[PDB]
Amino acid sequence: ATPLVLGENLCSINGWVPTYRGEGTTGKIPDEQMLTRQNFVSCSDKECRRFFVSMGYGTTTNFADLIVSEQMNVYSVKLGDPPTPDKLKFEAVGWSASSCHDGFQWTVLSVAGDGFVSILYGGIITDTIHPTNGGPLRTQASSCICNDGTCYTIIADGTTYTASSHRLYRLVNGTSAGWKALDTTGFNFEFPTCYYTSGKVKCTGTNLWNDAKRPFLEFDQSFTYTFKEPCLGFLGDTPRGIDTTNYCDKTTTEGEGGIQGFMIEGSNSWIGRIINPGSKKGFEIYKFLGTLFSVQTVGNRNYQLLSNSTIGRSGLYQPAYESRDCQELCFWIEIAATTKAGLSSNDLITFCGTGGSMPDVNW
Amino acid sequence: ATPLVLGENLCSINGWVPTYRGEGTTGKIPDEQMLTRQNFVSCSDKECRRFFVSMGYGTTTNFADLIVSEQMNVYSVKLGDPPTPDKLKFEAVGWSASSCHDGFQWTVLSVAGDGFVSILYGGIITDTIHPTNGGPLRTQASSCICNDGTCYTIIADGTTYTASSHRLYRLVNGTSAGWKALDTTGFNFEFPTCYYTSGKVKCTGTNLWNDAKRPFLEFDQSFTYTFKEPCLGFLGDTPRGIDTTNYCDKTTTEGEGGIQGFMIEGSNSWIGRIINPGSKKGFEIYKFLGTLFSVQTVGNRNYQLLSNSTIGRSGLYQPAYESRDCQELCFWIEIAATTKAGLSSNDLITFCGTGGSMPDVNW
Amino acid sequence: ATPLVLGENLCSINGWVPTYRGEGTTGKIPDEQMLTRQNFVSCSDKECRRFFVSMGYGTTTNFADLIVSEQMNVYSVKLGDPPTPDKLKFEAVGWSASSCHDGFQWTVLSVAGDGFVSILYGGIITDTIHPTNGGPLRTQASSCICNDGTCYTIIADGTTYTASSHRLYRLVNGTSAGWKALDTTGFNFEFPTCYYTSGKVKCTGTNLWNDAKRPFLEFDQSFTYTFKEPCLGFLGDTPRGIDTTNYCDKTTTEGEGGIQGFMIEGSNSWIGRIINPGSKKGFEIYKFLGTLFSVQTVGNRNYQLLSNSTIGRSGLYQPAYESRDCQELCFWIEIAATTKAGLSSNDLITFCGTGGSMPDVNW
Amino acid sequence: ATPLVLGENLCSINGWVPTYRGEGTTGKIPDEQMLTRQNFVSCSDKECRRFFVSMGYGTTTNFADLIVSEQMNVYSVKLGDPPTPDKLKFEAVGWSASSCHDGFQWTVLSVAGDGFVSILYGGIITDTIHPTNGGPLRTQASSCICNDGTCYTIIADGTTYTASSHRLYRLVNGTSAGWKALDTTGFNFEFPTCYYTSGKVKCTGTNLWNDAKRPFLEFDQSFTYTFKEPCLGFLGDTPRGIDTTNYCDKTTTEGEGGIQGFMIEGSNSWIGRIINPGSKKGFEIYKFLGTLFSVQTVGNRNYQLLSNSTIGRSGLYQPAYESRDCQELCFWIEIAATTKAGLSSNDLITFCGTGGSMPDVNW
Ligand SMILES: *[C@@H]1O[C@H](CO)[C@@H](O)[C@H](O)[C@H]1NC(C)=O
Ligand SMILES: *[C@@H]1O[C@H](CO)[C@@H](O)[C@H](O)[C@H]1NC(C)=O
Ligand SMILES: *[C@@H]1O[C@H](CO)[C@@H](O)[C@H](O)[C@H]1NC(C)=O
Ligand SMILES: *[C@@H]1O[C@H](CO)[C@@H](O)[C@H](O)[C@H]1NC(C)=O
Ligand SMILES: [Ca+2]
Ligand SMILES: [Ca+2]
Ligand SMILES: [Ca+2]
Ligand SMILES: [Ca+2]
Ligand SMILES: [Ca+2]
Repeated sequence: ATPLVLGENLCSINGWVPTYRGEGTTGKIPDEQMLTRQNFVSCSDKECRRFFVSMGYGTTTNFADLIVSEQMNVYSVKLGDPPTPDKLKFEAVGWSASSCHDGFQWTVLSVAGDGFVSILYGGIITDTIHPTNGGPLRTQASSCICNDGTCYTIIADGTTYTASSHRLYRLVNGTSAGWKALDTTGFNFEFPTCYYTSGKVKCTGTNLWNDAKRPFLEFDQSFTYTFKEPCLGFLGDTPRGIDTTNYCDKTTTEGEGGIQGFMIEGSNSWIGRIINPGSKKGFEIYKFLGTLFSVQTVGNRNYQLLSNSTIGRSGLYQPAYESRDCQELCFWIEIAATTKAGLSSNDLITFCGTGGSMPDVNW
Repeated sequence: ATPLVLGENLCSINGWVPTYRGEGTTGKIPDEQMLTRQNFVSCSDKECRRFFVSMGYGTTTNFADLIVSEQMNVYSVKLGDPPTPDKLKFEAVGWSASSCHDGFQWTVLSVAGDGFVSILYGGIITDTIHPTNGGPLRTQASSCICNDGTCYTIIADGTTYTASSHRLYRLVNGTSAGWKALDTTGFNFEFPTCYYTSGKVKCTGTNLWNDAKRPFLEFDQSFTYTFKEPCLGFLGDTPRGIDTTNYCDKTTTEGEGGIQGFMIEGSNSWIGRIINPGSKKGFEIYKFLGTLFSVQTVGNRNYQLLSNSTIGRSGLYQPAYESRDCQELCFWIEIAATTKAGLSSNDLITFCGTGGSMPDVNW
Repeated sequence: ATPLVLGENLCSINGWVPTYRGEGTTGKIPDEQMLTRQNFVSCSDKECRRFFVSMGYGTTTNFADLIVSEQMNVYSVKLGDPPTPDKLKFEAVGWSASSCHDGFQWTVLSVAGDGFVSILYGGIITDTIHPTNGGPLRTQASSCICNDGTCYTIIADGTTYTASSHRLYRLVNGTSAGWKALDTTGFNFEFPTCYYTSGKVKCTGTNLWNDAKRPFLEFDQSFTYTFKEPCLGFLGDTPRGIDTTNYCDKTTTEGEGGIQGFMIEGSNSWIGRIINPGSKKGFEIYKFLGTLFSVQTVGNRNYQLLSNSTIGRSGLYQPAYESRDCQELCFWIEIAATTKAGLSSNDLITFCGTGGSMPDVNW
Repeated sequence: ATPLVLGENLCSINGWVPTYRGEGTTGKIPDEQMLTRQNFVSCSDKECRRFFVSMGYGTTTNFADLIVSEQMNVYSVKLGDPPTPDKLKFEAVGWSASSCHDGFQWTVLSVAGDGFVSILYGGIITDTIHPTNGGPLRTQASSCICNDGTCYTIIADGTTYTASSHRLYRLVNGTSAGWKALDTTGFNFEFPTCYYTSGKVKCTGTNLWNDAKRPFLEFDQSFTYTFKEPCLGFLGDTPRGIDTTNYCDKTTTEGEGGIQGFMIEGSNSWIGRIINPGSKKGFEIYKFLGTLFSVQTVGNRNYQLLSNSTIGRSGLYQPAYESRDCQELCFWIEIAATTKAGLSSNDLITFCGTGGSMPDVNW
């Protein structure tokens, strides 16, 4: 085994094709399946896995019950496999999780009991992190980023989003190798969703407090970091008011509330978003020439990927292969499902970028 | 791993013995199984796999619904395994698929969304192919042929069969390495089912337009190709009128409509067909001394392999082993099933050729 | 991998302990399980497998139907695993089967269609055997014996048991390496169940014609063979009349009918049998000092292994390990079950010999 | 493979974090799962397994039936997997079991039929042990201890607890390599639960006769052994009266009855116990500076791990890895469950020690 190394240069992306689609994205879910929530995807050098948080089996769960965070566990499955009892791999106990593969073992961060974080490397507990700022900690709920055997993840603390604190942790073989406070003051940065290019990790957060755009974060291996705010009238977050003119300030109108989502910075740049913030129906992703951080930059192409489906969280992931100089970039989108008889499991659909332009398709 | 090399010389075939039979070919299907359609078989050097297109699970599907191509996904399973959720391997999104293993990875061609073709090599998307002549593209719906690390497949374009266009593609490690237009004019050539011998690939198509016989195609690595029409009163296609005298022309009577099926050219030659084109009941295969392309050649032995079973598509496949100088040849046949309560999944039965003659048997 | 070599010297056996017990031997069988018949056990150097013939799934099968040999298929499972759809390994098509592992692949003999035998080595069809003496052939329905990379099995031919013919086949890497006709005249020898010791294979047959004792057969690698008849008033077969005095003739009273069962020849010798031939209840095994072929020899110890259970076929098998100079010997016994709602699947219990004496136990 | 070697020095334990939790510990159990009893955990160098004794499947079992020891079988599963039919591994026939992995194979001791003990090494029967003192034998119902390729286990004999006898057995590659009678007179010592440190094995028994504290046992490779009685007013057993002053005698009040549980002796020492002996609700573990065997020693910290759950047996186990000089120590607790419709399966929750102090949590 060899430390996971990611490609320094990103693939040109001009289009998107689905690489995976759960069976609940179209039909109903069999009752025997585990009910999932907080799905995401994270890849090893061998394969891509779908992590999630269990709500219990659909058959042993009655509708009248609301189920509760303390009862929740973190499971894994191979992306492409359905969450049947036999496919499930128990990962840890918790109601929130993030994970990444360094090239040796899986590192998994879970939030449990009190609201602290267990860190487990290859299934065994190597470290715990405790809340200072009070109230429960919170993980990215997205793949963390490993490069050269050290992994980077962002952890949130605090009673409310008005009062949140965020630390950027560095992990090695499952133990914390230090961290840095991120200066958040005046705004809020939750559920960051991240990728790596050109020696820097680039994360799209979610502002649940005072913002209908998405804060953006750049940092490198030495923890020198800057927050950037996108200067485009295309509002990523949900809910949100209305599209605006471009400006490098933050859009405070309907800024409160939010759901996890991404933006991609590159040669081409992308913003994905929920189409109808009322009904939560549809998902669109939208292309831009040059940076998201210039007020100068121009909308080009809008792909309405999903129309008929109730959408929620979305996030990025990078699969790792020899491939070539090119680093592939993919993203997932969680979708409302229902069990054969009621119940609100979610399922996944994933897209990968192609260099080619693509035709208009509703999946 | 070593590039898949097929035997230059074909095994003498004088009979057929079944090597596999789905549980739906006899009893009813358990509701928890995935409903399948467009089944075929393709072999690696390690094993044979059964590909198919999902209609959803039988328990989560209600009868009153008709299901639709856009919801459909291409799965794989090991031949001999039943399509339980735990056995399935997600392969791609699409409503039509063909595949073949080059000795390294599986190549899979799927048709999805707009009606274009994704090509995926070892599960990742390496290439796409888009329709020029308009309307959806169409795959062999049969194993494609790999020899020496390059794979050959045939792709159909066009709004209607009167107007169809066919390209013969060449693929390497999942990217297209060029193609050639096949001259189809005056006829139509769908769902080719192919094998390899004596330095040539030989494919039996299905003419859905103006023919009750089956077009036949020979081509080699340099894409020099010729279409041949069989000169025998034994009508392959379905439906069809009646058996005729031998002639090297095409039988236009009841030539319209059709279903996928094969012919074998060799020392001994074979034509398989559905017995009762009205009821679609029964499958017979029929031996001939010498070519199918001489008007001279004589019927010899008729094997009625299936009598009690409702039949549909049929196709060839070559398993690959060291074995000997001899290249084994097998074929599958798709059979109507039903779930434990209604629903029309299909199952497979497969036959392999033996050198020996065989007694009369209804399987 | 190395050619399977069996121990020349047999373990001293003075008692029996169960090593495995199906869940149907106690409670009822879950409807989703495959219904089995003609269960037996055969071991590789890696593991022991349970072979059987399917009657279909218990949920998809209705009671009013009687199911038929032509619909039957041969499955394998790992001994200790239940025949769930996910555990099943399709082995061949047929209603009767025998198998043995040579140290490289599994050899399986199946009887199908016309009533001929397919021979498959490692899942592929290497050879077929056809009936001369008319009517369907018949396999041991018990593990065949492999030693030093050649395998030995016994095949029956003939319209009725009055008129049976038996050949002793030799197989290598799945092809027949010849056979010998066994001189059966005047009696009948079905379902032989065999083991290997002291350079000789020793088979206990079942006489369905004119005998309430069990024919016994000795042969070696060169196919020199003798039939012996046990000279003991303990009647192995079922049904049977009554226990007799000892004589080296054959007991013709109630000699007709029969069911597969064994005898063990050694320092100690064993005869196992169904206790109550009327109700088919119970199974006892019974120890003897010295040979079964001397009228001199004395009953010693009677173990009543099963009392409450409806019994049927029983057979031997030798597991292979390094262990020591000692060759272990075990046997299985097939037991009537019922599905959660009617239906007559069978399950297995197996016993292995220990050197120690054992207490009286009803399992 | 290499003989399993355990760490001489124990990890400092100042807190406990759950590493696994069964789905029945929170929700209801799906009916298709096997009903379990006598759960425990034992680890190999590869993985930890969960052993248990089957009551049959939840779907095929009706409530009105009480099920009986003779029908019971010993299964295994990988810790973290659910006891679905497809996950189960058949281990032996019996109603009571203990197991441990020496570094080569699993050794499993089972009690069946008459009440004797089968010993199976790597799934094959290597030895049996019979009762002298009459009445059924009994196993630890807990992981036995392997170190350097020899394994140690404790076996109970006798009609009643007033009259019990206990031998300490030594096993190698599955055969008994001798034993020693433990001097129990005047008390009783059942279901010992054990770990290894500092060249000694340390076991916490349960006195079902005359004691509300828990006997404690120290022995080494040469079988030199001493019984110690803990000198602390914290009563381990259940039921029990009331907490007392500290003294080195045994607490006779409500001494009768009992259930399996543990104590840890170390730098820090621990007693775990059921919180409310009436209702059997809740589990607390309690920390002590220095030995449990001095009247001098002081309660320090009480962790209430479980509050809302009905508790039963609890036991230790040591997972084995390279880790470091530190030998990890974990324990499991069995918890009442219920199937989707009635029935009293049990599930597991396991805790591992951390060096760090931990916050108060109700899991
Ligand atoms: C982490 O483990 C890798 C192999 O897993 C090893 O090469 C490296 O030295 C380890 N790093 C630390 C900080 O222990
Ligand atoms: C195709 O793949 C094989 C490895 O499977 C490799 O050695 C060869 O370089 C590849 N050729 C091309 C054109 O990609
Ligand atoms: C059979 O295969 C073995 C290896 O399994 C080989 O060594 C031997 O030469 C083979 N013989 C025949 C006749 O196929
Ligand atoms: C136990 O097993 C190992 C091989 O795995 C062997 O070398 C060792 O000698 C055995 N010990 C005994 C007492 O048989
Ligand atoms: Ca917002
Ligand atoms: Ca036609
Ligand atoms: Ca399963
Ligand atoms: Ca008889
Ligand atoms: Ca007590």
